[PDB]
Amino acid sequence: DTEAHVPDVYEEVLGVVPITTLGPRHYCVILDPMGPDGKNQLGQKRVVKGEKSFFLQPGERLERGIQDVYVLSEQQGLLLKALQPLEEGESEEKVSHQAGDCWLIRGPLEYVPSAKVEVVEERQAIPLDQNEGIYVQDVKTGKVRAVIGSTY
Amino acid sequence: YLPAVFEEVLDLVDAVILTEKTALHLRARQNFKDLRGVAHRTGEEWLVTVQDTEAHVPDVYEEVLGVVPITTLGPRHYCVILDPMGPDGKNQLGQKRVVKGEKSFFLQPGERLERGIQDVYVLSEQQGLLLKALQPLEEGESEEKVSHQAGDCWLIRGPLEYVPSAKVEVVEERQAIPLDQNEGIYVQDVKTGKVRAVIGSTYMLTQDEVLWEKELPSGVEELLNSAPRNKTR
Repeated sequence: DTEAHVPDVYEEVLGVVPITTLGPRHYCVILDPMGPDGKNQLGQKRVVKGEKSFFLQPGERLERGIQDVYVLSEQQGLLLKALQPLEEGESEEKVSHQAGDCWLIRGPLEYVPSAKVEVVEERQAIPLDQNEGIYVQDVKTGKVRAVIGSTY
Repeated sequence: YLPAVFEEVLDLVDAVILTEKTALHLRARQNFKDLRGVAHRTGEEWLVTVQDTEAHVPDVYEEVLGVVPITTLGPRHYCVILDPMGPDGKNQLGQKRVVKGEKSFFLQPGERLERGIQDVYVLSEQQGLLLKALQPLEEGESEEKVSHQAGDCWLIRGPLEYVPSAKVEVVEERQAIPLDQNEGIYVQDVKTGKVRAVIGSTYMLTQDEVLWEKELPSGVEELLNSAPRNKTR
């Protein structure tokens, strides 16, 4: 609009905001962002990622700032608890996670925790060969399986 | 210049020195048109080099922010430019563009190197680059043409050179292990758990392989006949 704005007599300068830039591996959780109406939707939080760079608009604030992107390998996971239901189109999985159903996302992918979901634990894989395993208690059904053989 | 009745003479501003080694990074204080005939806004930061004017006089409409030396990439070098412009001439912040191949450019206003000019990644037949794809869709990134997903650890090995794209990230070096026949390394394929005990030719761990410990029931001193055994091979 204007690269050199003179503080008008009708304007009081509250401050100058540096540009908040998200790297190619980064996301931020904007607390209280506007919608299209230009009005602060307080309480809400919008996860923004993808090499974007914006200005912290008046009223907006970052939840915990620019932290990192969640990166998991074949041996790494993200045990997530869906603090909001209806995770239908949130990611490519297309499975509609309900409110709070703990579900483990694993594999060669990258994750950005949406406002609905929340990370619980890291869930590092355990290496197991044949005639060796880990006593696993499926706490959803109790049954201890003692899975052996391949890694689990 | 004979001053007029009204001209209060200020300091004599000299033209800054612009060789191809350097570029003058300045910010315009206000709208104007430079000597070359380019409209500039009230704070747009741009670069003037030898290609436009080899000796630029700091204009009254311009404040000199500084002079930037040319950032040159050798034949074996790459740099990760944080916040580079696209074709629009507008700083695409957050992004990072890997630049290599004997190139030499100027750090444009707003741009910055991630960790500077480090080195190119060089791996021999016994060397690898265990990479984790922090972004999915590594389809046309290199000659392999295999579309690595987001974070699938994959090992690139062989007589090649690698430049880690913005999407991918290096994890470890993965030096090869020399093995002859009747000797090997206990390899646990952590993707499937199965310990294979690969012997014979030399073997070096793939994307999903870790040395697996082999415990003996105190029956080791009777087979060795001070130095602890390598209980992983």
